[PDB]
Amino acid sequence: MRRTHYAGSLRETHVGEEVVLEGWVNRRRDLGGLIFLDLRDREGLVQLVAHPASPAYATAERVRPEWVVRAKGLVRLRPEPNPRLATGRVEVELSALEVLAEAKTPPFPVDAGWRGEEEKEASEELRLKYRYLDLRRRRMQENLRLRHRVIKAIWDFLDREGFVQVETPFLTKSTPEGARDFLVPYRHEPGLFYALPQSPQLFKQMLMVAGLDRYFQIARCFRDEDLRADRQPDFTQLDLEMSFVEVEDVLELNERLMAHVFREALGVELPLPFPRLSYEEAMERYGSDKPDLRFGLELKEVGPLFRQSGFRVFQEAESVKALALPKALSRKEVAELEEVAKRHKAQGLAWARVEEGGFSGGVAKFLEPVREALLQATEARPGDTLLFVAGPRKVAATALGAVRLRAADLLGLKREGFRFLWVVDFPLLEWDEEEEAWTYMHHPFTSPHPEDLPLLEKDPGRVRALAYDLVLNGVEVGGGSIRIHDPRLQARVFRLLGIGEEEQREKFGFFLEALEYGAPPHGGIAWGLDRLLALMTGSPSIREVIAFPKNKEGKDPLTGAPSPVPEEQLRELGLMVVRP
Amino acid sequence: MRRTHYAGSLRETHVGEEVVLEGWVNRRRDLGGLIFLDLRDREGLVQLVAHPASPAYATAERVRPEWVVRAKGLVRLRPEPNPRLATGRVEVELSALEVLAEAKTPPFPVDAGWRGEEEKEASEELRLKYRYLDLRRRRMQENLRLRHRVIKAIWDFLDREGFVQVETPFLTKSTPEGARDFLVPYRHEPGLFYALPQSPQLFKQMLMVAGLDRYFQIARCFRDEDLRADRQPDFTQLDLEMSFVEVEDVLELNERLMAHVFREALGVELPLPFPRLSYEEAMERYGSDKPDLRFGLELKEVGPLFRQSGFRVFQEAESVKALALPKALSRKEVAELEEVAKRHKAQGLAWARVEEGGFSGGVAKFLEPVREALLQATEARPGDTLLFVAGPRKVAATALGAVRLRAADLLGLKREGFRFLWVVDFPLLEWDEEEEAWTYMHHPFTSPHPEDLPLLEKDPGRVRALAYDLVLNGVEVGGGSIRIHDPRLQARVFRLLGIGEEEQREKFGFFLEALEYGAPPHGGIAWGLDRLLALMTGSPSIREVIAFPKNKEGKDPLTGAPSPVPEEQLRELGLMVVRP
Repeated sequence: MRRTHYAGSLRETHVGEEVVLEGWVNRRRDLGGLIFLDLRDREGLVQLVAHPASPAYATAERVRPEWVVRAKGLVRLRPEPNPRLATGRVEVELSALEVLAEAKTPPFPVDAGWRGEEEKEASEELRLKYRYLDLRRRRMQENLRLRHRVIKAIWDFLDREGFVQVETPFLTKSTPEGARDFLVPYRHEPGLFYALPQSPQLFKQMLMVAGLDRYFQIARCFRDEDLRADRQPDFTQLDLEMSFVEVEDVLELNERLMAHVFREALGVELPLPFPRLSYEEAMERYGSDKPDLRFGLELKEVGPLFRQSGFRVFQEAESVKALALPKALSRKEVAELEEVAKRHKAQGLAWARVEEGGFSGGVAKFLEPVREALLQATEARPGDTLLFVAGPRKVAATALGAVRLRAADLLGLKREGFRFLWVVDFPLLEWDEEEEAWTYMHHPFTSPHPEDLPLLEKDPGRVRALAYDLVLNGVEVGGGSIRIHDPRLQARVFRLLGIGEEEQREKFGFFLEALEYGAPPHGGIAWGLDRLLALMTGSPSIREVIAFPKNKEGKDPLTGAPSPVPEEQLRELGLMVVRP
Repeated sequence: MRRTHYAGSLRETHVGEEVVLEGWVNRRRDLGGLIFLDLRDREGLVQLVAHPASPAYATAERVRPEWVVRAKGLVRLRPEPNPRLATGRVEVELSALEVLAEAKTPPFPVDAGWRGEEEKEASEELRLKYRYLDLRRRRMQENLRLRHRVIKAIWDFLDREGFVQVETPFLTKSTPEGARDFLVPYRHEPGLFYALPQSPQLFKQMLMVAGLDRYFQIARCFRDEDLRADRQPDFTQLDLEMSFVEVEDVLELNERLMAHVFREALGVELPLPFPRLSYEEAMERYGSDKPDLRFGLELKEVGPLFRQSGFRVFQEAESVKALALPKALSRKEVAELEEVAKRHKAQGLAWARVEEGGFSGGVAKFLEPVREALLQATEARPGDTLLFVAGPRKVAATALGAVRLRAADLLGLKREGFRFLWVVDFPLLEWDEEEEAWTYMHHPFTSPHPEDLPLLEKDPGRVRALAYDLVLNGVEVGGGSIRIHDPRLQARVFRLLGIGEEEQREKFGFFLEALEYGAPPHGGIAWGLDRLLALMTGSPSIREVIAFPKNKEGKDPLTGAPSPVPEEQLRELGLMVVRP
């Protein structure tokens, strides 16, 4: 019974051996008094040959796709090799064939991928309703095995660096603010509920208070958000925390971990260290806090070059950002880019073509008086097209930032490879507008920069935080920060945020007390593992790297779960349905 | 700033080096113009010495227990070595000392364990309320680090054997029967709920149907049970499933996995293979389906020796089980054992002492007529005490089985080491009594023994299942079985269990359809990881091997979760509180 080899493992070196294989029939071909069966298992395909003189011929004649069988035979060299199958040089002459399970016709084909051919994927609702058949496809199994390899690589590296894996609670306390929590009724007392964790944040910080120098966990997180932007009700994160560290210790450890993961999983060598850009530098050069560095097209400030002369729009604005495109755009291409600029509420997009010794179209006449100085600042050459956005420094950068991205598509620029970078020095507080007090941009426990400590009172506007974001190809894959370990500083901060000393004792009471027993300096980070895997695989959605995901409504077509429960089961919990 | 070494890592080989250490003050001793501070971190303790001539003396004079500090000094040999501390041969002459965080007085001491001293534990409610301080104790950290090592060992071994780790859903469908499910309200539609998983059972079987030859996962399971028998609302299991296997392939793989874990984690060598006992053999020899093999005291059937003579009680009973204790019991010891026997509803405990050439006390007079035959069957010698339990074969065995265990305590027998064993050949159906149809003893998907297939109709009484339990020192740590992969056989089984073809389509509908697309033979097992860890560590409860557990009422003293939620938050979910 026991198989001798995986079907897709057979090679020219097995010629002459007697083998026993078990798997699925990928395809059957009757070539006239000769039946060929392509047997499949996780490692690949192998051609089986049944001749009329073989005792297995009768059974080979009744087999259909997806039937599970056990085959016995002699491995022999193929009269003609198939250059695209790892087992292409051999075939198995059958001596026996037995059916272990029959199968009805699948709603969609799963055989093409295994031949190296392109597949026609069925609608996603069908794939999800029959996920166990979708998971038989080569590409899906490659994604799941890659996810295994990545997590194993993470364990090998962190175990080697002294990190202790700690499992955190799933039934915790609900919090009045943040994101909406998923709740769990406490049977023994109506009105009491557990909440599923949005993140292990407080627990990993308490593990640092406990003296576990360094921790990690592949943690499942749950957030009941009105998400349609390709997000799942629950997702996976690599969670990590360390003690007695400064920002640089965290970044260096993560760069080395990430290079290890890519080397082991994809066999790709990443250059270290990763570039590091401050929030301000990223906004000015790329118009975004999550820059895509796979192409250039850097933004240039040219506002100074315009106030000595005089072109209305270009001077009432404190900033004039320019972008030099290596192509002569058409009127339709310009109009499309202008739409993008306006979406990010910018009054308009100005343009001009760069010809030999002069400009053409758009605002060309206003550029001639500064031609020389402009060509240097922008480094534009004949044939290029200049685009401008004038207005508030933040609006101009953000708007042109969006144009730069859309421009990469129209021009069909080559965006390949993996470009990682750290964005650091973010501000501590967010846009609280003009009525009253500020709010946090990261999380209440994020440490403000030490040298900026004093400014915390007189000008909390430009006080930076010790926070960092990890971005890959224009996408945020992770983020973290150095935490506040001083109970008094935490308060001083809570003074600014305007959170009452009665509200703190309600939403963070147990944690604030922990800080009074000697908390060491500490900090960490969390990676969106599903998102990282989707980018590593070039998948269009994180649903391609999760075995059994939910659809866009948060429902599960396979199990039909969000389902009704017996009225008495709810009554047992002391609950009744109403409206919402 | 950065430390040069972990405090507890210093050795005689570091003498002469300048070091920077960071940690907690475990204890301070003022020896008169000389202050000694024991600095602690995850690796252990180091003695720091501050002299009046040192710039660090002033600070050393104000430090208290649990304060976090950074110390700089020169390592030097100790004038007197401390033989019980890994760093006992050295000490650090301080040149500098800085306070990073002060700490108030802890509710209970955490310093003794680090010195090797016996530790005085506080009430469990206090330990849980201040779990981050409890976790500073040496024994708690040893437990957590051991848990890390065991899980890493499992990943190494299974990855090497070709298993693919797959993460399963946490939000699934609720099922009308089994154990009570924890529910999660579906916001977008009142009356709809997700259920937390009781086990990944159906998902790992669908992963076999998908063609992933072998899978594993360290899975979190949730069961809303009225548990007080040292059980948590959620627990962890090592979950594993394999394709194209027979019972023996699963047992062998698990024995090698377990031997690997014990060797890597504890440095203990387990003898393979593990003994295998059938359910019947285990019940007859030890009176239990989870036998403790750390000692003998095997049960003996002696009922046959009594029907030719005639002692009332000993004949109306189909069974008379005997146990020979290597000690002359007192009347109090006998009375205590009789209580245990009655607990497991047995009418009573008969006894007699074995003297030289005869019996004494109890039912001695009725034993004399069979003395020779009895002494052979029981192998009893002078000085031993014979115990008997007469009645239904099942009651006698179970009752005396309990007596054997309690007897091990009274006699103070030595029960040390780790004795693993497999209990196999369990029956397929349970005690459905005399009114109607049977019920399952394992799970609906457990495969009945093949050779017993026919008896499934005419005498389903003695049809065995392909199920197996893994036992360690009298405790069940795991269990699994070969699954049914034939949709027709599954039905045939459902015929016996009496489950309607409409109820199946409601509780297993999606899964029954999966079996029709070609399911391969498969089977697996699940280990109660928390229970295994508690046994490996000699812990009295699984709460000692879980970082943040719940108390006996399923509540969390640390966070105070089960908590009430705003009336409007519930209304948002379309729910209102009632009673229970």
